[PDB]
Order: sequence, then C-alpha cells, then structure tokens
Amino acid sequence: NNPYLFRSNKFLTLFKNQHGSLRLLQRFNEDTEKLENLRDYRVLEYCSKPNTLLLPHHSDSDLLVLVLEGQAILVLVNPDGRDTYKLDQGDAIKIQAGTPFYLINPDNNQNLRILKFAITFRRPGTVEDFFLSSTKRLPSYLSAFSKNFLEASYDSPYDEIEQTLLQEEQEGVIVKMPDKPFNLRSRDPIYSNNYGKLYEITPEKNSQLRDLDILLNCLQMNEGALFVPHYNSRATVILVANEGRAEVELVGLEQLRRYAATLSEGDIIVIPSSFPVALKAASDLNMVGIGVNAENNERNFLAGHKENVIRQIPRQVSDLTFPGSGEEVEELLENQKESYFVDG
Amino acid sequence: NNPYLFRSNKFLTLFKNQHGSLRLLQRFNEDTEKLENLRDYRVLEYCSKPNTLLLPHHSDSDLLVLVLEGQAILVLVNPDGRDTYKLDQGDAIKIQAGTPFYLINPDNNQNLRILKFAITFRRPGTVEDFFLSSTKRLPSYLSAFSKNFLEASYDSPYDEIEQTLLQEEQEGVIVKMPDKPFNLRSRDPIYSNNYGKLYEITPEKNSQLRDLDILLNCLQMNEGALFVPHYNSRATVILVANEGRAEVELVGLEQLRRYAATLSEGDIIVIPSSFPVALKAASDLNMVGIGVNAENNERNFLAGHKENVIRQIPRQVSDLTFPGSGEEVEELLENQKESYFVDG
Amino acid sequence: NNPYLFRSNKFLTLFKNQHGSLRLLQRFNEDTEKLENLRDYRVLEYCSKPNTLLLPHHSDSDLLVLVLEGQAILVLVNPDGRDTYKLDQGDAIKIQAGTPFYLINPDNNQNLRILKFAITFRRPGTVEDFFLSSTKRLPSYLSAFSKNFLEASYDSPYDEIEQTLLQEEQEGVIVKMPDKPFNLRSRDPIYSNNYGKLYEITPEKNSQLRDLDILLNCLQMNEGALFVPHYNSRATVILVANEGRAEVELVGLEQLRRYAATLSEGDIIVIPSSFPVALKAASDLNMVGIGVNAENNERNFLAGHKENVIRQIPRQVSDLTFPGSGEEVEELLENQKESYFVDG
Repeated sequence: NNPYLFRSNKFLTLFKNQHGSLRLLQRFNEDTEKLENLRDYRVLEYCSKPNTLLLPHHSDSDLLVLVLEGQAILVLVNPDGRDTYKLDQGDAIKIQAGTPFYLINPDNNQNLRILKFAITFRRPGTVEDFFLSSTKRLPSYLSAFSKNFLEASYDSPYDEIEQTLLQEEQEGVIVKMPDKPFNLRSRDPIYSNNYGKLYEITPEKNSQLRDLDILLNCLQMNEGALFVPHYNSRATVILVANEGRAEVELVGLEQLRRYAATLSEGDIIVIPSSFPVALKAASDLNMVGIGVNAENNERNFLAGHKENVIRQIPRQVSDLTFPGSGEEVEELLENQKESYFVDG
Repeated sequence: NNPYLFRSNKFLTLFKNQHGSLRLLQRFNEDTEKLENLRDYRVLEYCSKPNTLLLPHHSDSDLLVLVLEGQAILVLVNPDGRDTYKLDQGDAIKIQAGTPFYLINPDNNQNLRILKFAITFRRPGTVEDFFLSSTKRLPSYLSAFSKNFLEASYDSPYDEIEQTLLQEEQEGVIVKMPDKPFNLRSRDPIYSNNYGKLYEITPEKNSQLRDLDILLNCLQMNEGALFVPHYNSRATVILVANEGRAEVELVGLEQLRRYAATLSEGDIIVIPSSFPVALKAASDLNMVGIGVNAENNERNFLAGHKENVIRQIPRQVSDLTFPGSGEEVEELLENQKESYFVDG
Repeated sequence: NNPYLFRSNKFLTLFKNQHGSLRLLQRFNEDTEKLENLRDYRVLEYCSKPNTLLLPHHSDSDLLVLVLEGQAILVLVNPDGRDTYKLDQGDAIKIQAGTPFYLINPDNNQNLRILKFAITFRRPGTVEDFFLSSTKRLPSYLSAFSKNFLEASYDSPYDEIEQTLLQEEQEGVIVKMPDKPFNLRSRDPIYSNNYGKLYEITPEKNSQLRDLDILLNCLQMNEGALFVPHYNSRATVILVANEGRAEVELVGLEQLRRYAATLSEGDIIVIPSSFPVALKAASDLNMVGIGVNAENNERNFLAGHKENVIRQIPRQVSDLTFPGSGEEVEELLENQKESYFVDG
C-alpha cells in the first residue's frame, strides 16, 4: 500500500508511567527497501506531565531535540561542569552522543512534548540510552561492574557504594519532581501568504545543522488551504503531523503510483526527494519537517505563479510536451494568481 | 568467468522508437559481490536520430552527461529561468538531481550519442525519471493528482486542465522536432607519443568533478599499439569502448587470475584499483573512462621507461626479489625505450 | 557470550616460514551484527626474525603501520623514486594504498613485530597484497600477462623475461637478507600518575590521522593498577594487548550485560563508544588502542576526582537519581583522591 506512511501506532512504547512516556518509531527500513537511505535515523517521542524530570542518562547517538509543545529546562553534563538551557516551543538543539543530560518540565499546568531525531553511527539504526539510576525497569549500569572493581574505583566499602548509588530507589525514569537552542521561527517564513506559512532552516545557515546535513521546517496552514504540487531536489523529508489533519497526495515511480493518505496528530509521512507532493489542511494545521541529505536542496513547484518550473519551458517546447498549444499551456499556468499555498 | 565485463547486451532498453533510444546498464553488483563499491552508480546510454528532442523530465539522481558522438542543445530549467548549452563531442556536464531538462539533436544528418553516468542517493542503485508528458509509455505524473487537487492548484476547471496538460499527445518521449560544459580534450594529454594519447581530468582540477570524486579520461590508440601494464592506486575505472576494438588483460587476486577479453563498440570493462591491467588496440581505438574514488589517484607502471616503479627498486633488493641479478633486472627494464604506449 | 573479544586464535595465518609470519584477524562483523561499523577494517600482524626482508608488494588498502616491537627500515617506492624510513618501537606511519614497499628488520638479535591496521575501500572488508615476486606460494602477478603482451611491453624475448623476472626464486615472501613516522609517545601522556599513563594522538592533532578519522593511544599500567570506569563518546576502540595481562569489564546494553574477560598478549577487545569500561592490570601492562570514528571524541569518567561527570550533577538532582542523599552521593564521590588510574 504505502511504504511511506507511519501512523502513531508504528511507535513502540519504551517506557511509560503516570508522569509521561518515551516511544520509538519503528525503523524506517523495517518493512521496506525503499527507505534504505533512512536506515541510520530513528524518531523518538517524549511526553511528560507538569513538574517532572527525565532522569540523567546519555545516548549512544547524536540527538536533535525539538520542543513540539510546552517548555523545558535541559541540562547537559560535561566532565568539567554543566550547561542549562530553557527551551520554548519551536526551539531545537543538538545533543552530541555521550553527553549525560536530564530534562525537566517546569510548568505546573502544561504538558511537555518533545520530538527526538536520532542520528546513529555506533550500531546503524540502533539507539541505546544508559541510565545512571537503578529502577524497576533496569538497574544502574554501574551495578554491572564487579564488587572489587567498584570498591577500588570509589575507594569505599561495597555496602557504602550499594546503599548510596546502586540500590533501587525510583520506580521509573520519569519522576515527579518536588551550541545553544534555536527556534524554528527565528526567521521570516520563506513562504507566506493568506493561506499559510513555511519556516525553514537549512544547514547552510545553521552550524548545528551543517554537521548533520539536515534541514528543519515548520508548516502552518489555515483549514482548507492547499500546499500545491512541488518536489524537493535532494532532501527526503520526514513530515510529522503536529496539530490538525492533512490530506496528502504523494506521487511516486516505483509504475506511476498515487499514495493518498489523511494524517492525524502524531502520524508521519516520509517524502522522498524528486517525488511530487501536495497536501491539504483539513483543519488548521501545523507540521514539522526534518529533511535529511539537505545540503543544497531546492523546492520546485509545478503550479502557482512563483517558482513554477513549468512556466519556464519555451513555448515551442511546451507545445511538443503537452496536448495544448504553447499559448494555451501558458494561459492555463497564468490562471492561479497565488503562490505556494492556495485556497483548496 | 569475468565479473568485470559488461557487454552491450547487459544493457536493458528503457525506451526506443524510430527516433532514438535510452538504455540502462544492469546494476554493477547485480551478479557479483566484487563490485560492491559501485552499487550507487548506473550507466545509461542515450541515442537519437537527427532533429529530435528528448521530452522534458527530471531525474532523482545527479547525472554526469558525456557526448560520445554528435552535438546537442541542452536546456536546464530552473524555477527562475533556464540555461541553454551547446554540447559538442567530448563535452561533459553535471546535471544536478531534480533539474528538469530536455535534450535536442540539432544536426540534420548526424546521430547524437550520449553516455549518462548516474550517481544515486535517494534509493541506492536506482534511477527514476519523471516525465512531464503523458505518452503511450506512461501518463504525465501530474495526472496522478486527484481532480480536486488539480483544479484548486491551477484555478481552472478539470476539463481545461485535462485537455491542456494531461491528455496523451506524443507516442513516446523522443519526438521528431520540426556550471558549464568542459571538454575531455580541453587540456594537453597526460600521456602522448607516436602510439597513443591519454587525456585526463581529475577532481583536483575541475569543480564539477570535485563534488563527485570522479575522474574522466579519453584514450585514443593507433591500431597495434599497447598501453603497458600498470594499475591505479585508488580509482576504479569504468572503461567504455567507444570506437574500435581492444584486447584487454586484467590481472586480479580473488588466487592469481587473468581475465582476458576483447571489447567491441559499446562493451564495458571495470578496472578495480590496484589490479594490474594492459590493453591492445586491435584497431584504431577510442575509449572513455570514468573513475570513481578518484581523489589523489596515481597510475603506477610496471613496464616502459617513465614512471616505471619497478625501476625504482635498489639493486640489492631487486636481486632478492627476482631470479635475475640486480644488474640483469636493470638492463631488461632498460630495453623498452618508449613510455606508456608502445608498439604491440 | 562476548561478541567483542578476539583472542589471538581468531587470527588466520596468511604466510609463515622460519623467518617470520603474517596473520590476518577475522572480519569484525564475521560472527556478529554488532560490529557493523567496523566492517571496512582489518587487523594484520607481521612478525619477522632478525635480518629479514618482506619482499616488495603493494596493498589494495591504506595501511596504518605500528611498530609494536623491534625496529625496521621501511622503503616506499614511487614512480619517480623512493623514501626510506627508519622506524622505532612506537612509531606509526600511514602507507597509502597502491604504494609498493618492502620491510627490513635490520637488527641482528631482536625480532620485529608490526601491527597493520587496514582501511579498505575497493572491496569492503577485503585486503589483497600483490607481490612482485614468484614464490612457491604464488607466482609473480606479472606472469599472468600473456607472452605477447610481456614481450611487447619490455621489448625483449620471452625467454629473457621469464629467466630474469618470472621464474621462481625465493621460497616465500620473507627472506633472510644477507608523510613521515610519528611516535605514540611523541607527546606528554594525557593521563599520568603513580599507577599508569595514557598517551593519545587524535586526528585533530596529526595530519596522517585526520584523513582516516582515527586516534591512537598507548596505555601503560603498573601491575595491580585500575583504569576506572569511563566511556568514549564517539570512538570505538580496538584494544590490543601488547605486553602483560588485563582483566577487563565492559558494560553494554544489547539488556544490561557485563562482558568480563582476561586478555593475554595478542588478545584483542573492541570497546564500542558509549559502553562503560574498566580494566585491571594483572601484570605490568602495555596496550595499544586504535579508535575509529575518532574526531571530537571525549572520554567521560564515572569515578575518581578529575573529569568525573557524576560529580557535576546538582545535588537536588543527584538526590532524585540515586538512593542516597545529595550530600551522601557527593561525599562518596569525594572518597577517591586519585584520577584515571588507581590502586586496584
């Protein structure tokens, strides 16, 4: 059917309690060979209720963290000290693999929802988190060292070590608690009219992204509006439905196939580069895109007034290309006065 | 037998009519594990009769285009306009993935033959072309969008859209029609004597090539001449027999094996880096090489006067290496007065 | 059991006679999917008795050569001449693929032991050596060319060619014989106290390494000493036991698993990035590490005074993380006065 659609149900729950949850999307190339180019990436979703803390741990992968909702205090621990960041909705930050960090939702009434995009390199497609704390879920990884190794390391009797560090205290890793971030809308939208806006941050313009060769964008569309047919020349975009519902039509050659699907909050659709795509906001809509192989990407439109490549074909060639006359093709293309987003 | 030989019959025909044809070579790692390093590349061959045009379309891959015969007008369509290039034999140009373009053979008596080297990244080993026009072969990809999406996009009744853009007109994509190119011989040959010449353009000296890490060369040899045993330290060269016949001897360790083969026009032989190779022109010969993993490649010769690494081994070591005496090895190596190409 | 342990018996013998031997470690991803990231590398070990020479040959791979014992004269042959290097214990040098070279152990009483780290790119995971000389083992690769090709190439009768170059002389490639090197201890150890020292050279500080994205280190520990629990954020370290015995404890998440093993001279253990590790010198110990994916690597300690990330966690957070009180965790961490290496 549609190898590019990942409904929230394809998300596997890693941990969850009354305070929040962490889920991991199935591998992109899990059920298909078509998404081979996405094998090194995993998408995780973290949600926590007000006044909670994700216990300290480090990941074996580089993480691109995005606040989709709420606000957080993020602390990064270095051997020599620590950095604290207050993250607001739309803020993004890269967490280099191996950095222990903890996350707090300081709000007293609002939930925190974070999207974590993981770039794996140790074990391709695999992401592991090492928690410093022993819980019902899993004991501290420090408890795996032998007693003799533990005693010599800390220069203390094992009973001391075990009672202070190893013994199980919390039940889970989310507990009720008693480089710098950049926001996706930190710049003018690259597309903007009465029907919608598109914010985009490319690796060419952000040092954090340059290393990862990833682009991020924020799409906001008024109900009924339509993002007209276009395609990206290089980037494959993982599109996440954050708020609202979207009707998407992706055209691909595998023969000519139309993959139509309606996305709901939490659903995900991957848009391969070169594949024409178009989408309709069934309700007011907000989506976040993460495009890999982003460097030097260009968006080509097939309809509308601005950046419409069809409108650049000489008439004597348009004429041989389409059934209509050169003049006819021209006039038709002239009919849509709007650009990028139009009334659907 | 020979996992490195690709006779023209391994070429699959994608499209063909009275005006021309487009063929695609089978994947290099199709029948063997030895050409793993070449999985991301595909070779296509395009041929068209005089006064024809390859209808507009874009590819999902970056293409390195090489005119092996004839001349062409190549037009690249950008969202903001278009670039036109007149390409002559030996001219090469990189077409970035996602760029719609059309090709014309303006000549009235001569055929156009182009070799397209594709660097894939969306789906490794796969190349797809999206044609704007509906033909007997395949309908426009625009016809795959839903009627409601089409009408809102162009702001016109579907009948208008269908009659002007979607309805099938041409029968095929080649129709009888009523960054800048660089030529392979744009510089002095790096090897040249009475028996042959070798033109070479490396990524170190050409910006278009630097990005792809590919080198191109043009080999022209007089019948009977011999390109003496040598090997490339880093680049694996895909050698295309353009004109004439060549007897090739490639030595490889898989044990010690001699792969001997006679190539005819259209045949292809891959020369793995480090493998000694030598070839004889059975007739006046012209071949084009495309070497991947090209950066910093060095050609080491095992015979002849210049660049003969054997001649650099100290005599007390030559002596322990070969059956003859140090002096004897030296004298023998001294016998061939010529370099690179010799009388066969 | 332990997918990361490679005892000397996993080494396959390529060649061996009374003068020395060359062995090749099995592919890292031979028996497991966990070491996928190491598929492009092979480890070879070369040992030769006093007054021997490894006959001239070139490799299809880039080699990082390390003298683990003894001394050698290494000659690199270029088309235009040759470079000679005298290598002492601890010296390292990169040999670019395709460079013919020979090795000599000039000492009259001491054995030469070299470790060759190969970075493959022609055929991933595969390494081939092309020897110029015909031996009982394998004939010269030049003997594979046809007689007519040989005669025209050297401009001499085949009998001459065969008698001087091709006929078998030596029995094997090690015969009794009648860019520049950098030493691993060419800089102050990055860690050093009464129990041990750690020398490290990163790609950031050495041009030869920068290209390969590899780091090298030399570890020397007094018997009884302990390299406390820590982990590398990016580099996966291939640890070679050069002298002495080590008790190693590697903790990994596959669930929480402790891989304990005692290494003897010649044994090898791979330490994946992010996996906590600790090791004890059962005897005075010297190990050499080769870390891939080295750029920007950071070592995080979990015990000891300096660079202990645990000691950077705020007390109100330590408190929620561990069973003990914030003050208690703090005090315990304060107990070990030493750093990096401690009395075991």
